[PDB]
Amino acid sequence: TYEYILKDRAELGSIKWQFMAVDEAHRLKNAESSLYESLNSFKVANRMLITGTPLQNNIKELAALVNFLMPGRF
DNA sequence: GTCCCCCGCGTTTTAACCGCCAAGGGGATTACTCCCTAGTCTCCAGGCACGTGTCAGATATATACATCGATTAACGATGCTGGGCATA
Repeated sequence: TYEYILKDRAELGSIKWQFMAVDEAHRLKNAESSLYESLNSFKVANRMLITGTPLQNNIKELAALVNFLMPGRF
């Protein structure tokens, strides 16, 4: 659950992970999120978001999604 | 010396907090002009100090009137008392 991520950010951060799944990943809408840089610490190799979030409402999220999957790329 | 209103403690119930994102009111900046102020001059009449003045109150004050308080001179009636007059 999304609660539990943040309540125990630390223990998962240490153990290695290389594959990520998330449900209804329109959460990462703003680039100022708490789970937005919470997820970045979890040593990871590949990610996988899966939601139908429309990506023209704001250009922020369109960019946020691109920045989050690939840190660096417009 | 008595009684019952707080503390400690287990469990049940609400809402504080954190995270996230949105949206617009209102505060912050800037530019221009124009009213309102300090600064400066002259003047006096406003203001300060004081002598002069008749009117509120307050205090007797000479003069007069009314009412007794008390005293003294005067008047009505004696009471033994003293100084003499008719009878045992």
